[PDB]
Amino acid sequence: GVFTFEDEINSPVAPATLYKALVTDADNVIPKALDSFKSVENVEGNGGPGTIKKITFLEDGETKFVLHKIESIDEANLGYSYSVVGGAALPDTAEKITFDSKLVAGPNGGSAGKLTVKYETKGDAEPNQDELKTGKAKADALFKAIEAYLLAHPDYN
Repeated sequence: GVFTFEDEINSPVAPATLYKALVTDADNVIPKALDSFKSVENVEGNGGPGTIKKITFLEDGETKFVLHKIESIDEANLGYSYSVVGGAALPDTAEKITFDSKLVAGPNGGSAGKLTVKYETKGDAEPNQDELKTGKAKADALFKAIEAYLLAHPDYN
């Protein structure tokens, strides 16, 4: 029915700069991180907590889009909550996926925080452990894109 996985996050980029560019520059990073960024628009919400944003990207010459929702923003603790409700990032065997990532300064000299992935299933149907791994690899694919941008663009604060 519902599965919850916890993962760790590590990045050589400052946690305060990555968090701001992650939620604050999220709409600005998505287009810069996605070389083929087509366009982005908000279907509902003004960008605050619970807002719904729609992003469009070009893949395999096919126009695709993704929908993301926010449950709450916590800049003070550098942490926020978001989940996908539409787009190719929405599996049919899973009702919806929630993502809870936090950001805290660490002694490593970079950014650190805990990541929590929530996988919901229609009901009896449930993805095997391997299938769940591919689901997480999809999200990590986006983080690396944003993280690679910060490392490739040191002028970004």
